[PDB]
Amino acid sequence: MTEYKLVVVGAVGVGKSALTIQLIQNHFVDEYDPTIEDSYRKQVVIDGETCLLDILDTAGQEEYSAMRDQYMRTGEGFLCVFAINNTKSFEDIHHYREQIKRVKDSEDVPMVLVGNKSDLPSRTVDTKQAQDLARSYGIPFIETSAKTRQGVDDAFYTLVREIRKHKE
Ligand SMILES: CNCc1cnn(-c2ccccc2)c1
Repeated sequence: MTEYKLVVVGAVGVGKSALTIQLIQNHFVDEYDPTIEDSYRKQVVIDGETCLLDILDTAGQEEYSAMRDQYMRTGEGFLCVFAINNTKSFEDIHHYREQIKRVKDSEDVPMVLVGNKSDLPSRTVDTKQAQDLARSYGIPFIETSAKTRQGVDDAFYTLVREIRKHKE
């Protein structure tokens, strides 16, 4: 069984670990607990194919820039999670995109664009802009909602699907 080494990168205000816990024990945590180092492995059946999902959560602060670069090489799938309530994370995606290519040296790399906090009425990021931007990058965009649990499971499925596509 192949282990999929994925890294959940994001800024402060998106709630990265919130999605992970939903996949593990299906619990939506409201509190913001700053993670330092944790890896969650689980056996997920992707379209009938059981795969080992190794997802590591990162820090929202750019304090460990060197540490970020370290596992930026090992990370196969990059989760571009931004928040529609935080326009800053939207612009940060451009920075991460370039940084990823800077350590991968490839015009094509398994990546996914997902927007979280889509349950908040305070929308600062336009859905069209997010969709159009996704087309500009050429990656699938999944609307994720941690509160109503929408675009969560399907996001993981599409993720692995793209990885398999790029692979073979
Ligand atoms: C960096 N120390 C070894 C190690 C363990 N795990 N991963 C890892 C897991 C998922 C995605 C990317 C990397 C790296």
